[PDB]
Amino acid sequence: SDYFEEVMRKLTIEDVSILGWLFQNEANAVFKAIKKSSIADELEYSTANFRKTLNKLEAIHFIGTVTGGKEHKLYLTEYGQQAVQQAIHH
Amino acid sequence: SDYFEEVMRKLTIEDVSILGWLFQNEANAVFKAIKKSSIADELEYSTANFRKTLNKLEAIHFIGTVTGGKEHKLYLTEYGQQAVQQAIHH
Repeated sequence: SDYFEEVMRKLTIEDVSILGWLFQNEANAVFKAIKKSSIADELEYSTANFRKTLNKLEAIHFIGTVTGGKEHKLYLTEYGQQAVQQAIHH
Repeated sequence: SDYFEEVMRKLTIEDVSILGWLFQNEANAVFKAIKKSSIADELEYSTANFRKTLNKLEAIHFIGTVTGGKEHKLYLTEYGQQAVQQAIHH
């Protein structure tokens, strides 16, 4: 919480954009996960920029990745979800 | 703390190795910072492996980077330092 809000405070705009989107798309559990592409093609970003974001966001354990074949899908974790009800709303 | 220990629990061996080294080298403030190379050349790792580590460790705000010219130097943050007195010792 001290530490969590530290992480909160260091969020880039890329970071929030993604999070808020996943959220608005309700992607908050494995079965509710979404393919990266679907999000990419909604947000005009670069690649190494959009890939650096996902690398961070996952690293700080704010999102979950579902693998297998096809393309990768993404959900908000517990903590990821906090981040959004906090940043976006209050 | 709930969240912090979450991040704690997800630590790789790369992750701890670096941290513990910095710590054993007392690199816990900007002036006490250490060049990457000095650590690299003490730990037989890859590059994209050793680079992925530093990218994470910084992303989760457990280490600090000092820029400028020359090579980059690294210190443990507040949180980074907790991680070590916790993991390594108890």
